[PDB]
Amino acid sequence: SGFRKMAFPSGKVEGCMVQVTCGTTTLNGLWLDDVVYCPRHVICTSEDMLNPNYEDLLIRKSNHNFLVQAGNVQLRVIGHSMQNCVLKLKVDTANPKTPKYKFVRIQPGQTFSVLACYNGSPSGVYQCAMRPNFTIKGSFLNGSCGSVGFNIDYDCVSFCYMHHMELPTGVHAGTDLEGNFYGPFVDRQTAQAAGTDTTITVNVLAWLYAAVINGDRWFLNRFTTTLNDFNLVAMKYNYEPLTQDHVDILGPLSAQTGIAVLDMCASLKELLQNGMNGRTILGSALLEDEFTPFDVVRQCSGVT
Amino acid sequence: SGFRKMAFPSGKVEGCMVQVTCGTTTLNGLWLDDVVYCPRHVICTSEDMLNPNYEDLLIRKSNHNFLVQAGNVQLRVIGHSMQNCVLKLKVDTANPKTPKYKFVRIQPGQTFSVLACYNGSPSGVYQCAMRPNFTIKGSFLNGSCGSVGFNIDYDCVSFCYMHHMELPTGVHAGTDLEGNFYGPFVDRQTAQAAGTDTTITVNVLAWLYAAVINGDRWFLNRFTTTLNDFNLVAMKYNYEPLTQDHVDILGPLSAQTGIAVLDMCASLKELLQNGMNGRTILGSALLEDEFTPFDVVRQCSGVT
Ligand SMILES: Cc1ccncc1NC(=O)Cc1cc(Cl)cc(O[C@@H]2CC(=O)N2)c1
Ligand SMILES: Cc1ccncc1NC(=O)Cc1cc(Cl)cc(O[C@@H]2CC(=O)N2)c1
Repeated sequence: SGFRKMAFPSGKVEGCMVQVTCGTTTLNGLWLDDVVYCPRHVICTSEDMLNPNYEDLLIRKSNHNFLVQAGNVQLRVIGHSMQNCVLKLKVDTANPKTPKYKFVRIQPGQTFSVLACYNGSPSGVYQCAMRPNFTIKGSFLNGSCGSVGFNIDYDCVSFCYMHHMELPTGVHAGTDLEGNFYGPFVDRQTAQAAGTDTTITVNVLAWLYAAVINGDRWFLNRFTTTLNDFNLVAMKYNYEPLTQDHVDILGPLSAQTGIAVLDMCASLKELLQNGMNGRTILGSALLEDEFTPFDVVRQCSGVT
Repeated sequence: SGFRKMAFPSGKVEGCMVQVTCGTTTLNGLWLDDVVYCPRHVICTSEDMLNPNYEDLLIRKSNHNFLVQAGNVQLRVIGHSMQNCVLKLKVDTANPKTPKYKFVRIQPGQTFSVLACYNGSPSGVYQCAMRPNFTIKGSFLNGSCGSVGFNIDYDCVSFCYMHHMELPTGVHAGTDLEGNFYGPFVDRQTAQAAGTDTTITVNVLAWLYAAVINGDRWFLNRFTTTLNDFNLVAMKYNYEPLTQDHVDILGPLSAQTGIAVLDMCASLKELLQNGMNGRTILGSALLEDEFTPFDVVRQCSGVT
């Protein structure tokens, strides 16, 4: 029993973190096989960030200008290329610590662990969700660019995020490992605003199932609702519309607790309309939406 | 910017997790040098847990009855001894992955990362605090016994916790790596209750400093207070009495924000007396007490 915002063990990812320096700028790179991936804004000076032409900027750069350092050893760069917003630095040595890996583009609402790094050194690990507005509410400072987001399936690490920038709102934006930004963000120091961030309804419900499994049942009521009636309430509170696919994904949790999804929706409806009344759920005074139904099942069953 | 319940990177600890089996029971062990540490209740059957005499139970056990497995390889046990509530199984092979390590007994209010494990395999990592009542609000299931709590100082891992049991209240209890339980708990399946759990005032204040550093300043008021006046309020709300040592430890955070500790105490006083009024602080609707002043400084500065 107990329910925590749990991250994946970070060891397989620590063994991939490297430091990439280009002139004055130092950020993190991800070393898998003989390639180091990092944000392409490593080649920019503070003046270049206002309106960078990365193709022109990369032309004034050669393999020897990219300093890659893994621990205390220098990696020799034999190739460089830009793929969307990431630079791929081909090095002469394959990472002996490269785990089984995949590059995946995650969906909004899905979760992942972040290994925050500075100077190619991991400082901490936390669990995040890709927000419906394609931002992440992370914890990153200057130097954290190149820090990655990932998931682990037994021995396979799926890299899903690379940190590039913080918006003036304090939320974070970045790319998949192919350099494509999540959301409308561009790697340029210009006013960029994150759209309306909605609450991931299927995740809140999964967390309400986690609460029931862990003894917190005060919010369970004698009511039920329908998908349409619940969604009228969800829209009012800027919650993602619940679909039959979401009801389906909640299925295993509904089967374990014996509480129909629409019955849980009715509890959520009353919690939205009436608030918590000073009460808590899993030690939280607000509705948590950063646990997918998969995270709940795996934490509440014990998947290693 | 951004503030998350961040855990230490777990790689150095994953390289130490092993599986210890004794008859029917399987739990986790910690392999450092040629010694595997695990909870001594691994030798108990379900009938033994009601009133175990570990000295007598250990006498019916020989080195060959303790199955230690690191990954897919079996470790040969050449010695066994009980040190308080932990068994130390001397193996013939030193862990080639043993990091620089220390065994420390942490103080209540201090934080640490937990690497939850099952069958010697890490499943997740989260940040915890040793509660003033010496319990931890963790996330552990059956098989998680032997999972450890730790801190990292650059390259040195300080092991501070080994998970042993869950209380009927859903909170967790365990020992330091010398087998001494934190709190009055005994490793016996008998009704054990955790005393009153108070809020770690110095940690809430440190988190209020983290909030100010990250833009959340709504709670800052035009008032001040004294240590004695604040502590009258803290006692009412089951908060730890704030001492001059706590004021001292808050010093670097007070210097960064330019907000005197007693001014922050006055904001906390009003938040305790009036609540949040539907507002949030660092995305939380309640006062968070699981970040020490050290955690705040290190997260808000970027210590790797
Ligand atoms: C300092 C820090 C803290 C946490 N995480 C990241 C950083 N770094 C940056 O954000 C630097 C940067 C890189 C790019 Cl590619 C674009 C930038 O401008 C965006 C546009 C907008 O809004 N801000 C800024
Ligand atoms: C099942 C599980 C889930 C999470 N973490 C741990 C466990 N395991 C246990 O708790 C087994 C156990 C070991 C001991 Cl040494 C004493 C025990 O009785 C205490 C006394 C009281 O209260 N409960 C029970």
